[PDB]
Amino acid sequence: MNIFEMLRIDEGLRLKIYKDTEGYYTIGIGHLLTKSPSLNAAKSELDKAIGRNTNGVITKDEAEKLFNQDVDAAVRGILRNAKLKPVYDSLDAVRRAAAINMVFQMGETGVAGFTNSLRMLQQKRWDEAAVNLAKSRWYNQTPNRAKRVITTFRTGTWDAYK
Ligand SMILES: CCOc1ccccc1O
Ligand SMILES: CCOc1ccccc1O
Repeated sequence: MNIFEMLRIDEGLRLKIYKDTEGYYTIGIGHLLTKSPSLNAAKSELDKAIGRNTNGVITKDEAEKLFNQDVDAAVRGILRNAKLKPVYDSLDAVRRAAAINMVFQMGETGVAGFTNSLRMLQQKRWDEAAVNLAKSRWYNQTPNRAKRVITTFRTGTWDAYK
């Protein structure tokens, strides 16, 4: 298991435009196109991302290319964030993957709400962190995914991903 396999499980793979759990146009492996309710606006973003007129469909290779970019961007974003970087650097590699997963799903804006969890994670108070993480809109709206990510933070193992 690694961050690519983990996110592939959590995000799935779809080669045509679809709406994610929040109702936003998405393609591939969790590649958010736009929060606009306009399908045309999403098709434009897709074409811009792929570099051709796609008509709302992409190949597996293209999906994977966007995915690699998205993962890279998530990590690079963490490292450029003065609040996230020190916590990220304090973690082992397994727990780092849990961190990347969260940023991938909700963005740096989304994880901004997690100040108290971040502190407990930097303190390595894993069970406390786990309890605090579940007290969230995130957990309530995507409980099964959140439980997997939380177990990963709690244990520093890949047990939740078999
Ligand atoms: C991972 C998303 O997969 C789908 C979404 C909407 C319709 C069919 C899908 O397989
Ligand atoms: C609760 C979110 O956890 C993290 C996110 C980004 C970097 C390090 C983290 O512990």
